[PDB]
Amino acid sequence: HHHHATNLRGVMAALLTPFDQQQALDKASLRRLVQFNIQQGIDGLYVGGSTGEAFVQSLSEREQVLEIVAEEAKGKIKLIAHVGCVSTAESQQLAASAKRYGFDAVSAVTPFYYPFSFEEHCDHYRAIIDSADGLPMVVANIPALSGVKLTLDQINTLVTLPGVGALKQTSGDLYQMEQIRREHPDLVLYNGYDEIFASGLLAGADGGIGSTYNIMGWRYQGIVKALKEGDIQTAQKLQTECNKVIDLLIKTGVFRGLKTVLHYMDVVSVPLCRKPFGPVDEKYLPELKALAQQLMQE
Amino acid sequence: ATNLRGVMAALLTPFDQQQALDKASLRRLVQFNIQQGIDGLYVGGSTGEAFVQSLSEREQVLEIVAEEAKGKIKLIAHVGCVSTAESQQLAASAKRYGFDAVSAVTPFYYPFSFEEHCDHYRAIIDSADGLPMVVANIPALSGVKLTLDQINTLVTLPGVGALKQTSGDLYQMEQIRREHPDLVLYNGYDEIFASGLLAGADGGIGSTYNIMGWRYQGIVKALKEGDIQTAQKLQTECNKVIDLLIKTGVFRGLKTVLHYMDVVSVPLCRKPFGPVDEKYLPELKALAQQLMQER
Amino acid sequence: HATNLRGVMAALLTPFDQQQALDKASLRRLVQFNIQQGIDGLYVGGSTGEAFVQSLSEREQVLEIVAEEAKGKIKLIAHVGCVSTAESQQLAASAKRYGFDAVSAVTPFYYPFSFEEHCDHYRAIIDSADGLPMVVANIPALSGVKLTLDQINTLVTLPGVGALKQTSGDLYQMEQIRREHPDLVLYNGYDEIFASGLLAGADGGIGSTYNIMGWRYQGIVKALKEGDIQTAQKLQTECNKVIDLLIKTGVFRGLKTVLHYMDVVSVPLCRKPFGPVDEKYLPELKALAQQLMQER
Amino acid sequence: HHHATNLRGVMAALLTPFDQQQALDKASLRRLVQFNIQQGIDGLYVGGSTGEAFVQSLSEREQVLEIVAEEAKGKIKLIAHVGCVSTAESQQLAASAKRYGFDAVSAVTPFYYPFSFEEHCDHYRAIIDSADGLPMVVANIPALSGVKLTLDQINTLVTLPGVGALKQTSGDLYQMEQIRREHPDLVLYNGYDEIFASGLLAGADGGIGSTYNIMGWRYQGIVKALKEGDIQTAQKLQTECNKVIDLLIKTGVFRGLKTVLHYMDVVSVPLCRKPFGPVDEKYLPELKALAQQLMQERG
Ligand SMILES: CC(=O)N[C@H](C=O)[C@@H](O)[C@H](O)[C@H](O)CO
Repeated sequence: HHHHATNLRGVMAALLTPFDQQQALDKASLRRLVQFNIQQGIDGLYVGGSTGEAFVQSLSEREQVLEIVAEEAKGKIKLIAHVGCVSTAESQQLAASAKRYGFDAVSAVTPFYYPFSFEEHCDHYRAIIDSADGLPMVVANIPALSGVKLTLDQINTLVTLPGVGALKQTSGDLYQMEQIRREHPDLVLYNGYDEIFASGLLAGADGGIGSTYNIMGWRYQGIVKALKEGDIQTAQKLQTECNKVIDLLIKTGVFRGLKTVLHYMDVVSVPLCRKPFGPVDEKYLPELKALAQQLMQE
Repeated sequence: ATNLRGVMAALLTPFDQQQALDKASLRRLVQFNIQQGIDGLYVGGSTGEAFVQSLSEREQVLEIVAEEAKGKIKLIAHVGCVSTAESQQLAASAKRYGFDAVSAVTPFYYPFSFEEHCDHYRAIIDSADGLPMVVANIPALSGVKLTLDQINTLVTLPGVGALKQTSGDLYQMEQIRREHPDLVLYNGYDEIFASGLLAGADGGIGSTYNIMGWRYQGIVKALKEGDIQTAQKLQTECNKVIDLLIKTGVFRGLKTVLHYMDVVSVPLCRKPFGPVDEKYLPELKALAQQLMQER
Repeated sequence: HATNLRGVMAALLTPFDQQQALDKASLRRLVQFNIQQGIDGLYVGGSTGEAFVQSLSEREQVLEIVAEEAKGKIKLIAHVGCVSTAESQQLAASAKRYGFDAVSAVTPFYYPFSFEEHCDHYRAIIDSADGLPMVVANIPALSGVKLTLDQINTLVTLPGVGALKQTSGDLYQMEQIRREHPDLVLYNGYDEIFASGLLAGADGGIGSTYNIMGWRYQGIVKALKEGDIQTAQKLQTECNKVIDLLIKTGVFRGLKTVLHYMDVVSVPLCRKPFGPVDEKYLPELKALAQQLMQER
Repeated sequence: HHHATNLRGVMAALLTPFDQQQALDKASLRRLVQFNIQQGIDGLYVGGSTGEAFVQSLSEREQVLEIVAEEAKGKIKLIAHVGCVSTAESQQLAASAKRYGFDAVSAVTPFYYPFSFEEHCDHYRAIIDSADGLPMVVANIPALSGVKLTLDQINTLVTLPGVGALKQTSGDLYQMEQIRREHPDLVLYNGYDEIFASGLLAGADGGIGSTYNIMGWRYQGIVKALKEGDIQTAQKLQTECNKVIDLLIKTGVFRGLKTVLHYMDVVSVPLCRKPFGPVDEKYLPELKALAQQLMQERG
């Protein structure tokens, strides 16, 4: 039974990490972006994730973000720390830091690059969980970036590791999504792919964690509500609108396209991702500007 | 191709004990499908085992289904072969037997360029002589890895009137619907039917519809009426069944269920497919019984 | 004692005509052309031979004709493989009637089959060939089937399997297979690695390009046996120079066009849905033919 | 590529040994370095995937670069693998190795996030800048990184200013030959040990590898075999190398090699960093034997 992490369910923005033209942490843009999310009406933030550019950061720089975010939002919203690295030891330290700063849960993407066994994946989550010292874990499953494809049985076994009470399921397999839900009726189950949120909710996901929620996170809230109320037509209406914007972001690069729109909304000073992520192309700037305006009026 | 919209059963081809066509079980299976209230039949598809059948065999199934159901339901003829000329031969015959549409899976095995693929479909469309084309995108089988730009061009070929989308990618499903608002769009994976309609499918084609096409019609109804709980419940019960069938092999597992339901005389597929494993038989009867209660 | 199937064996092309019917006259030529090249034998009606865009009957008339032109002069393997066991079984007995030396089959495709189902498919075709050695044909790029080494080891140990056509690029596996089966007849399937495939432990080859330059591939076998490495590397690199162009052209229609300017194949068409050769490639394929004729 | 000919040869992928608490076992690193020079290795590839880079901080990687300079400068060629995901991090590692006097720097194509090809080019370019004269060895490792380069993409990367070499860890020997035929003077390392001979036949003029840490001499033995034109010997060695690689694949390659390195008492603790677990129990018999076999035939 997963009633232990039931408080973690809902729509949660995957926190982008702001930087300057020196490629340093921009801490005033982080604060600005957190508060911006809080006032959109988000249920929480997922910090230092892929969307967070965690794998172009030092542990120190991840800790500094963790610390600021908690200072800004602890007790206002649910806060989840993505602590995952390839190394178990690196992931434990981050997991220790998140605890110190008063996060509500820790999370880790399956460790990547080297092909570790399933046994070696489970020991890893147990290690972080223990270092989390009371914080429940969100298993992050994002096969398209990690190259770790997990089966149902494997997943099943991970989300019943003691101390686990949630799954970031960034997978387009909406059959697997239903099986997870049918099998784990209590489990907090984060639809992971913004562009399928509605369908994912329908298949048994009870919220999400996504990149695009930083710039229109109320639209996703509307989807949850519209389907709890039997208004499929508005849920569809909202998903379509979300996906015209995801279409744009895909063309421009997702995280830096998001950053750019946050720049025009007066939230982020410098809309750059860390190298080797290049700059957005100037030809999308008119469409990212127009989008910044559409979304502020809404 | 407006009136092609709906829940269409991907018809299984029955075989006798010596692995020839079973004409009797077949006719039984078609009527059994009409009973359940299906909107139409996709004849001689992947589920149909067309790729372990001769052209004349595929034509024999085709003529016989039209005879059982023409007028009563919509009938789509999967005429797809690796060869353009073979494919054309089945298109010409669907025409003759009075079929409503033809369909075709992307030619497989040999890498064919997108240009050649496009040409494949224009030939078959001309040989189908006014019968609208159903494009079948079934990458898990064919290995053809089609994009949106590619799909967009296929579905907007003159003659093309519908897409069978056997893809799990419900972003692309929503994407296709938005570019082509008039397109007949068939969710192809039973096991996401509800989620697929939600993303923009307007009907479906499926193998498991042969044994519970009413549950799919129930998911179209419940969604239509804002009835969210019921659809999810109805999708869930389908997935408990597909769970099993995946353990048993979808095609022969369906066939057995229909064996226990009095429609199919011998529940075998064509070699290289093997028998259903005997440990599973009880649950397939259990499921036969339970589904026979239901309707 | 199937060790007499060892050799360089051209994956025969199946000529069609203007209207896509078989071109039996150009086919008989191509058989006799191949016999001139000093080829050890022919692999008939494989993937190179556009098997799967032909009817069983067309495939049967090709096999017959080859057996008319070549039986007892070279070796002859008949590719009889289909998705259907029963249809593959029609083709093997037919291959047995025409006096072929061997049958072959690619892993049945399109539908996934369990590995148990594959062995039975092989087991059954073997019964229908009635004593002809079976060449199991592993071609992942086209078939989509992904055999493991234990699964390959199991397949070559089935009663009646004499050989393996290993169209993989994985030459760790090529070596592993040799090590498990020192007397296995092991054909290299990718022509663009032939020499390196021999070094890993193939003892011959099967390939589409042997149709136009098989003697180079016999040049390579000799070279290696001579211990001459520069020659073996030059020949391989020369084959890869041609293969580079055949992939720009599309290899099968490329080969038919080289043979068409070698005035051997009457019309250079593969069956639809394949298209003809991009018009703007003709000068190269022309020169390469002139080139290759001057060479032989 | 002329400018880098001196980098041709058989280079061991240096492992990074750790003590019972997973720290840099500094004395063991020093021993392995000398063991490789005492094998007759042409050079050392340091801080790579076999070197367990991505379970280490920049600090620890710099320490290993630092120590290996001490042991190996002026004795054998030294290549530092400086690659990270973040460019700025790789650039730090690249200046370090220039400061320590390495002969060349190397980076595997940045991974996890899917970067466009321009973004890969710029990254080598900016890592090159920091290496300030040191040649760049581009490292193509699809199995691990998940980055699949087309032939033209490889051709563009190996002719970026300052690139002299390519670690081609890919069993596609057609491509190997195309790479050779397209750049006759490029230093082309065969990355997959299980196909060294065939790799060297297709156009590779050397190698970088993990198993070389326990049997380099066989791989050099293969080079000579093929220079002489004795395919019989080339084949025999390649076969023996693959019998061991067969075993290491079963055990875990990097942990396998660290375990044989224990039984030559070259390495103190044979562990890899978590989430690499320990080698299984049933495999310790074969590896001991293997160590003893490898010492006995060494002399
Ligand atoms: C066509 C194919 O998949 N394989 C052929 C037979 O093995 C090869 O010989 C290729 O035709 C040739 O090597 C080009 O890749």
